Amino acid sequence: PIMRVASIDIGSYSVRLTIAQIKDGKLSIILERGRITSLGTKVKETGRLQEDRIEETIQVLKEYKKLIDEFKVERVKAVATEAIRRAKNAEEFLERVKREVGLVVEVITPEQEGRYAYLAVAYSLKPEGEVCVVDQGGGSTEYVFGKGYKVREVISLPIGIVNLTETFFKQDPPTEEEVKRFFEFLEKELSKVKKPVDTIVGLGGTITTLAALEYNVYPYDPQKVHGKVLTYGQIKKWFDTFKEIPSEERSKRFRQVEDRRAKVILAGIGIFLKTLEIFEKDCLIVSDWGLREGVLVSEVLKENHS
Ligand SMILES: [Ca+2]
Ligand SMILES: [Cl-]
Ligand SMILES: [Cl-]
Ligand SMILES: [Cl-]
Repeated sequence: PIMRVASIDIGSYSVRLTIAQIKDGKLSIILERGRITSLGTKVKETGRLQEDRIEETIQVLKEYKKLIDEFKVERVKAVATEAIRRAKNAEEFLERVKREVGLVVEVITPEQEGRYAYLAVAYSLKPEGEVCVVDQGGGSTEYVFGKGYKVREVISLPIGIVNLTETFFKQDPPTEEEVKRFFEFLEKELSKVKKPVDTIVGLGGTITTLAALEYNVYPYDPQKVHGKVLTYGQIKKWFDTFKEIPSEERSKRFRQVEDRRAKVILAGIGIFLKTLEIFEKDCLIVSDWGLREGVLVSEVLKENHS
């Protein structure tokens, strides 16, 4: 019989709901919602989640729970990112969610996010041989190694593209020397995760935007992007293109680039370019699915155990 499953992901910017049906082993997404609640507001400065952001987040979660109830979702898993954990009143916020929404939200590590993203790829792409999933987003890039559905090792590198951009790219766009320093740093960090692999799979907003650009996909359509290959050469040419374009012009020239990602996209592209160089691989496969969908996969595997 068909079963419905759902995931909720609470980040520093948005709270997101994904509902899927599973029918003869096939997962199809049937509902998605997203609301920006900016839970990370002033956490760096005050060490705390702000009350107005908590209250809005609780109201969104109530609305998501109403949908889960009406849609008769049988399995629900809710997670929060380590950026929420950074806050000092996170535990008190999560207790309110238990009491007022009826939902447990698990604070998960970046490594665990990687483990879920890896499951998404295992299901949605079935990559062969020794696999490394490279998941860039939310302040980090995870490198998740395994074979089939089995994760062997996950390494999370805290090389967030906002920080890399601010650190290295003092000009907009950066000078050639700034680009050089950025790559020297990435060589230092990425050489530590290098392992022999058969297949690299790339995830996140940077790489799916790159795939849409390379393959002339507009508007964005996951069916046209998921499973596309990008070679080192293709990624290098996009890096070289964006390094010559001021950030404010990028979304004007290339419509698929979101305004809010336009400045940091170059750093993102560099992570993937240097990754391919260091791992000595000529290409990667793009996934449209990651954490949010991997939580759904995990729920299906749990249902089928025993
Ligand atoms: Ca990440
Ligand atoms: Cl960052
Ligand atoms: Cl990032
Ligand atoms: Cl991104």
